[PDB]
Amino acid sequence: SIKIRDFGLGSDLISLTNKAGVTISFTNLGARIVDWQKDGKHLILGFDSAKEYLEKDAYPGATVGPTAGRIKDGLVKISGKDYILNQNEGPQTLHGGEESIHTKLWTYEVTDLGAEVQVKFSLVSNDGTNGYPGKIEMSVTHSFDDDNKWKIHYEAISDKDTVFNPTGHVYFNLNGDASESVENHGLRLAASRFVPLKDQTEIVRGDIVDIKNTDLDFRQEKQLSNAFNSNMEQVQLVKGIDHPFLLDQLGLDKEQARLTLDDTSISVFTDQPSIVIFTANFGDLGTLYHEKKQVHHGGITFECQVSPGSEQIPELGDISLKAGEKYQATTIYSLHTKLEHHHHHH
Amino acid sequence: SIKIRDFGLGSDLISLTNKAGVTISFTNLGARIVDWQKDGKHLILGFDSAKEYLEKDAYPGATVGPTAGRIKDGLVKISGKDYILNQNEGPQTLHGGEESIHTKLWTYEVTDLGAEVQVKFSLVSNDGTNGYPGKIEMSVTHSFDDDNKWKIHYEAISDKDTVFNPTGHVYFNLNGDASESVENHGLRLAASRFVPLKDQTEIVRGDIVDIKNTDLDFRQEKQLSNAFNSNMEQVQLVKGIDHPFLLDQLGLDKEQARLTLDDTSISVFTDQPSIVIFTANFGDLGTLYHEKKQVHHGGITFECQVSPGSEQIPELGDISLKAGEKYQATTIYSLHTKL
Ligand SMILES: C[C@H]1O[C@H](O)[C@H](O)[C@@H](O)[C@H]1O
Ligand SMILES: C[C@H]1O[C@H](O)[C@H](O)[C@@H](O)[C@H]1O
Ligand code: NA
Repeated sequence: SIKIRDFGLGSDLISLTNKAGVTISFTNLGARIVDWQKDGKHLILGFDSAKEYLEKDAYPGATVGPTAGRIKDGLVKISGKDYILNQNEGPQTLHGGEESIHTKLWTYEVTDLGAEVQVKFSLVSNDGTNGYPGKIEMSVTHSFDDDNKWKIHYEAISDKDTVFNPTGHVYFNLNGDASESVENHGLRLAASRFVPLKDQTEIVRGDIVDIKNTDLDFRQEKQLSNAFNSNMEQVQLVKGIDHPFLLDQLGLDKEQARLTLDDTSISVFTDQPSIVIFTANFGDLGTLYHEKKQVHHGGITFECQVSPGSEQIPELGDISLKAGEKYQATTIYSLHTKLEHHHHHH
Repeated sequence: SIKIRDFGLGSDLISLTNKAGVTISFTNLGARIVDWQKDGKHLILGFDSAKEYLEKDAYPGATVGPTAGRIKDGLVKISGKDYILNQNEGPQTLHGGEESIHTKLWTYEVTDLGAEVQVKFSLVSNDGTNGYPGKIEMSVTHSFDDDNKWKIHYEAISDKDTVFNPTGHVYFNLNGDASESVENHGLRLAASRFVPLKDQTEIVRGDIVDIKNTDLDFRQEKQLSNAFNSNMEQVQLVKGIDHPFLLDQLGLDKEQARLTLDDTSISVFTDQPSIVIFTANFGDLGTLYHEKKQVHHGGITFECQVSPGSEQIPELGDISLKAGEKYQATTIYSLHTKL
């Protein structure tokens, strides 16, 4: 079943329920996921109206770009030319600049396929918007099926050589309450290396470090508290995790990550090379989610994309997009029950 | 009463009916007027869904900008510096460039004041969008009241010196049917001069011309067919009217123009210095409105703004917007029915 209603300020809320009774909902403001529930419990963080996003925090669950992450000094090199993008975090360009795509109302069309329902959102980034050559015709399709898979498919074409590396910014919290830390969740992540940050500004340090056998090694499932309690420099720097992890094996076919709490697991699949994980290191900010004050570590993202810092570490990849060339990315979050035995106490 | 409904592609249709039973409707797609009707008759041109505007013609009823009109070679000088804007009509920048603000979904808020209802649309034009310095935070408030007055109030603030001169692009047709020419309407217009066009590219010619006592003099009510059957080179050039008229007296209290058909009249009020009038000179294009094929001259606009061409004829005015300055503009369309 598909239901639509106004969500505030002119945005709409699109709610889908699959054959299993799982419901998930999106909004065209930022081509964003708003909620995902199983048996009455929220699996992610979200607000109850469009205004909350604009007033409290506009990133949760949004589509961010054109480039996700921080670009040191807003500087990119496109076809031998240097371009300076909007700088909204000190001299850095963070998540595409100020008032980026996550803040716009995208147009959308819903396609009902029976076992799968697709919500395709569209937006055009005009040439020069925030410094980015364009125009860029973008589209994000969010779909949910009877197998409990929520898939995100990105597509884009530019009139000019530009850069493109968007991501989905959902925050999960299997406690179903923002005021509860995700330290009690188990995390499995197929990555042997990470990208350290230079300092508090969060630009990349310049090197790639192996994390096997450290507190950031999650190849084998472990509680998130292990990282949070860590005194490793990088953890202390950000007060949790806020880094890109380099996937060891690429391919949409492999389970790159798995987040579990009791009988519920979320599996992550993607065709991208890294996953930036940020664990809501907000301290005492206490943003209210459904009237609950969010706690430090009250959520975790899995931003699949090309790792930020490629400007400094070419080995990370190349996010350039040639004129006329079609960009595509696919990321999938799948819900499972009793995938494994996870019985712990904090 | 207020009624909000889905208009397609995620856009909304907001309809307002006043004490008089008159209905006016808008959509957030392009902060635009979609319909305006009395006793079941359409007063303006409009489509039935968002899709139509995108596939047929995105201008009707829209808020166009940041700069309305044509800019020669897409070139503007800002703080002594040359800036090239998006060129979407040959080398000109027309109505702000491609995929401009008329094609975007604006956010909005409705405010019910009882005798008056306001719909405030907002949008941010990022710095650099289509070549324009910014960011520009814009708001367009469309309001309707029990006196049958449809008002448009614009406001904007820019982070950087830029240019700004938007307009409302509603097309009127008192016939209530696009397949019928507006040649039968009578027009009055308080303007003694106009801005001639250079040629078919529609860029300005360079001069300002007195129209007193010509086929374009409407200081005294006259029927459109007059102008339409004129042999004035400028009329022949565009096959109708597609020109900026300079208002003789500025100020919002003065009725600047009046469009009449029988018992029904539309008065125009504005704080802008000029009115661009375009008589839907589409030839055989035949765009479909409500299933009716549009005819050449099947509509007329009253685009109030600073006249286009100021880049070549400074006397016309200056559309610059300095950083931090608040831009404001107001245009009113008032409906009257003779009893
Ligand atoms: C909003 C968040 O988005 C990402 O996860 C960044 O890496 C974090 O530092 C923060 O900017
Ligand atoms: C869409 C129309 O908008 C204005 O009225 C212009 O002057 C006309 O030439 C046409 O471009
Ligand atoms: Na809606």
